[PDB]
Amino acid sequence: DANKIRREEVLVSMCDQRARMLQDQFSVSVNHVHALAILVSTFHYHKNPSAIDQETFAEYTARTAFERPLLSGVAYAEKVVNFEREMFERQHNWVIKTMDRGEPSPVRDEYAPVIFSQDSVSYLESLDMMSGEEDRENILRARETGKAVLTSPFRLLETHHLGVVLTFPVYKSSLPENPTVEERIAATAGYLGGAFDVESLVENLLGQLAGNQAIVVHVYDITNASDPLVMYGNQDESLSHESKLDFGDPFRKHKMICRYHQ
Amino acid sequence: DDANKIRREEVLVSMCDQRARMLQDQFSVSVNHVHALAILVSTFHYHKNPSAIDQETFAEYTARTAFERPLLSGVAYAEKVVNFEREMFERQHNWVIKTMDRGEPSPVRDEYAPVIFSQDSVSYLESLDMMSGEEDRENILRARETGKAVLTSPFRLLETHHLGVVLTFPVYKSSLPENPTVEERIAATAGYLGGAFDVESLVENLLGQLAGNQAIVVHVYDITNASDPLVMYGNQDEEADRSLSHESKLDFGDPFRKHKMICRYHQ
Ligand SMILES: c1coc(CNc2ncnc3nc[nH]c23)c1
Ligand SMILES: c1coc(CNc2ncnc3nc[nH]c23)c1
Repeated sequence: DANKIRREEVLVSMCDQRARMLQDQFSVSVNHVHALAILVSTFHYHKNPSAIDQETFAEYTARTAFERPLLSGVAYAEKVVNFEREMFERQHNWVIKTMDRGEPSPVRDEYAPVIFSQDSVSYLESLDMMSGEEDRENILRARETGKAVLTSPFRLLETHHLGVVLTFPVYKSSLPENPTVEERIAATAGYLGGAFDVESLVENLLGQLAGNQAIVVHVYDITNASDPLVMYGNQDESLSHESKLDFGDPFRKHKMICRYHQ
Repeated sequence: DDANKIRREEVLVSMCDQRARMLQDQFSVSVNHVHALAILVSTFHYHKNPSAIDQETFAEYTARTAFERPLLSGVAYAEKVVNFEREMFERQHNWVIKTMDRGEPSPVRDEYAPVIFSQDSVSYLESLDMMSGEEDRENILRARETGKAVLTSPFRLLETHHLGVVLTFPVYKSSLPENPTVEERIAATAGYLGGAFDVESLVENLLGQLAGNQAIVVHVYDITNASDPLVMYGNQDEEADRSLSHESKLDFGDPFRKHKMICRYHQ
């Protein structure tokens, strides 16, 4: 009887600690990605001529990789509307490519080609981030809301690891104060994004912890309560505990669930 | 009764430990973002040809990112200038290196650390030799010799006279060897990225928003020297409960310094 009580208390403690650790690391990453969005705005748009380039972005992001613990890499995609495509591709000496096959993009109203990338995600360069549905939806919500947004869990490029993408908007100085959504769209310069590689880096975070073999941990995206999506853990459908997670995007909801094996 | 007294201590422990965690975490976040600024100056001012950082750019970026550094009133970048170079440096900048105590032209020194970039919140630092204050000077030396973020003892900051501490990071030239000796670090020093932890104002602001703040008295001490504890935050001597206290752990990240928090009831 006393033993059941102690067992419950240990589960709550273990689960709550893991949830705090994960929320905190996510939070630190989001904050540092916000700083990068501000850096691109200040150095690429506010300065004339631009005082940021791929070499500099690669260096800075490499040297600050420690500031973004759950992220496999960061990249900056620029907003390009179709009338500007020819000039853009001539300036960059490359063609805007599709994410799925790396083929030259068919005509679209607009694109979000990656122009700067951390070398860890170098394969993103020139890819149109609107040619992937999760990234596209993220890009639109980022620019319309003015804030960091997260995707549902999905399998990331190259590694195929299950993760979530974080996108921040970057705006031109023409953005009015207290802007409408329409004003936000018009003033959009691009999108600073990062991949939370949950499958690998959350596993590295949690798997090293004492007691890991005694409990089963899942993280769910419960944005749609009738359709919970696994973000971390196995696909399995008594004694559990739900620990709170808040990853900072009001559009999404998450939770951690822990159980004992036996 | 004896039940209520046990619970009274339990609440003090919880309140004090939570406040200590908050202080430690917020300082850690600030230190990490100062580290990123040091890397920014290295990458964008030194490595990039030409430099992308002038005073206007530094002021803008630091203002827009001030939320990243919650326990800091301002940040600035001081460049290492040896005396051989002083006249050249002053001619290029069209200003003279000044002392921090009176803003007067600096006397001849072997070297200087004049502020060349500043967040507007600490704009009065521009052109001041940060080696002309003892706390800042010792911090600069330990920063460059160790390669890590360092903290001063508590002292009254320039202009505000608020009781605080200074955080200083070294910035090195690309000539810094792998696995450098201290002598190599000194030779490769470019300058120093510093930030003012205005403990008196900003820790009061942090604590005063918390529920139960009126019930508790919070002090923070620098206990680097056991026999000479130094007040970092708090009063005396205040109307405080002498019968019960709690000590909460604090670690601000510099192994050269030690700190602790003590809470008591107002009662
Ligand atoms: C700009 C907008 O969104 C991004 C990051 N998206 C992203 N990064 C890394 N791997 C990915 N795989 C799919 N989408 C990915 C950069
Ligand atoms: C470079 C080296 O150290 C600094 C920060 N020092 C500092 N900042 C703001 N107020 C001060 N008052 C004394 N020292 C101060 C900048």
